[PDB]
Amino acid sequence: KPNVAIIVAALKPALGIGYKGKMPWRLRKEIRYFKDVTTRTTKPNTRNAVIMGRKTWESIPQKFRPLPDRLNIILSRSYENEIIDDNIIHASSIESSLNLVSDVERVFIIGGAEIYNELINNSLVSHLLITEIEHPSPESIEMDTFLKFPLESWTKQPKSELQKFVGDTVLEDDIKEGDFTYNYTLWTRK
Ligand SMILES: NC(=O)C1=CN([C@@H]2O[C@H](COP(=O)(O)OP(=O)(O)OC[C@H]3O[C@@H](n4cnc5c(N)ncnc54)[C@H](OP(=O)(O)O)[C@@H]3O)[C@@H](O)[C@H]2O)C=CC1
Ligand SMILES: COc1cc(-c2ccc(C)cc2)cc([C@@H](C)C#Cc2c(C)nc(N)nc2N)c1
Repeated sequence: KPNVAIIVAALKPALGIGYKGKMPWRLRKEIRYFKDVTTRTTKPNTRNAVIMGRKTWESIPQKFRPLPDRLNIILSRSYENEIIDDNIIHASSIESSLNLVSDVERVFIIGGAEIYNELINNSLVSHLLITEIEHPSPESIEMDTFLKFPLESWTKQPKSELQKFVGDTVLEDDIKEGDFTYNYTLWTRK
């Protein structure tokens, strides 16, 4: 079984990720980081998979779906475990989707809230790619959906380990867009 990882961007310290079905920020560089990391592979003729909840899939703009160069896995409790096309798979669970995929190097859980909060405690998930976002006044930002992540049982890895994981991908420190400041982090289980 290939390595599964959670990729998310959240605002400290309450780890908020959204407000009424949409993200409370537009971080141009973070968006680019998300695309490169979930797309790049190390071995030839392989591709990564992106697993998401049905609601997240529907929120993605028509021309951006499915996410290009990646296998899109959409999760719903009403779906049968079946391959829709070359890039789209419907599944009722992550373990069921892993049995249908082929030539998949890395798997990335990309949201949303219900998906994160109920897969963070799944043994299949071994890595957390959290983009920690800081703001002068976090409470000033409208938020209603948060992450229920027990980071207590996780360990913040050194930047060098994240660099190894992302390869030649540029990792900048304290990226400042507007009033937001963020960093890319890698987490592993205790
Ligand atoms: N900052 C970030 O990195 C990101 C933030 N977000 C935020 O997340 C929010 C949306 O989250 P949310 O509304 O929870 O949407 P989700 O993507 O989590 O959709 C939830 C749906 O997924 C399906 N599902 C949930 N759990 C399971 C399971 N265990 N097995 C199979 N299917 C399951 C269900 O589909 P069904 O009802 O059909 O059975 C459910 O309705 C937005 O506000 C957005 O801003 C999202 C992505 C990234
Ligand atoms: C609301 O419509 C959306 C659009 C995109 C999207 C579409 C195209 C491109 C090039 C980049 C992102 C992604 C999303 C969701 C799936 C996400 C995300 C996510 C992020 C942006 N960063 C990090 N770090 N983790 C994530 N899961 C929703």
